[PDB]
Amino acid sequence: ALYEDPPDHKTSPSGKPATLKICSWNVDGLRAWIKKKGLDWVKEEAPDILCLQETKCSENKLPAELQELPGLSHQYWSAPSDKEGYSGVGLLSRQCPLKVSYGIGDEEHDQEGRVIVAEFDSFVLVTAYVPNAGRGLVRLEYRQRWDEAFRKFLKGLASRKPLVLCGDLNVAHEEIDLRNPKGNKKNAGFTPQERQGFGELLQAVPLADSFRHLYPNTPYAYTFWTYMMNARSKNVGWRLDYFLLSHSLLPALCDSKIRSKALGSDHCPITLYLAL
DNA sequence: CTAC
DNA sequence: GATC
DNA sequence: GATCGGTAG
Ligand SMILES: [Mn+2]
Repeated sequence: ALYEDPPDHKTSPSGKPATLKICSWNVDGLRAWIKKKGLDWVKEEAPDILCLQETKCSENKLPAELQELPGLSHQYWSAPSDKEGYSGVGLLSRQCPLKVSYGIGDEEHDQEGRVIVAEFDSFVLVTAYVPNAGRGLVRLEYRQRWDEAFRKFLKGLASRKPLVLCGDLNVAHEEIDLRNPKGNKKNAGFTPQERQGFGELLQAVPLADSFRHLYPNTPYAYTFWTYMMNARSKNVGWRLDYFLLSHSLLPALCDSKIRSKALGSDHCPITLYLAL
């Protein structure tokens, strides 16, 4: 009895039906993901907005099937300035966004196509793919420089309008957010410095982890599973994909979902419901 | 190979 | 990174 | 931890 995602709750705390649906998903290779029929699932889940991480489509050529999407006509991308088939994000929307900007306004963090900010009417949606510290924590010191700058950026956005941050935030916040908590203290993605940075972002903006708010004690819930050692089969995974919301968006919160059965990548999709 |  |  | 160990560009 490890983990099975509860039925979608399509109503806010006050009783109103969810008016918006945002789906985020790290695909570990866009093309490879489509080949694995990743669209068939998205077209099925038919989100109002689609956010993707690790697109790795730095050939200026995005798949054809993408233009064969009526519900996500308005599409925005952001790839690295100098790195082939690496990182890369994307944001597809049903309705048209008031304004869409890239990066975090910091020249040393805007070089790897990791951030896409989409400003709407009632809020601002930021999808992101956080810089991984790597093996042997080679880039740990840099990640720390990223985190601060990042939360500082978002704090200035929320100050003006409600924020919804979705995406691979690359970090299991508290122990309940991964299988082996004790066996990874020193592994990339669960360092004290990273964990602390996540707590920072949350209390500074401020923001609220959607799922960990609705499901306070639910364990064994994850969004990542290494392809090695058949990890997904044993549910030996991490929860690195979040939907952080401004506090004022909490009464608008209908449900935060984990699409565990959905295939096509080492990560699974997460979906949010908002009654706006 | 490399970063994941 | 999960294992032993 | 010493080892063994999946990946899309
Ligand atoms: Mn990945």
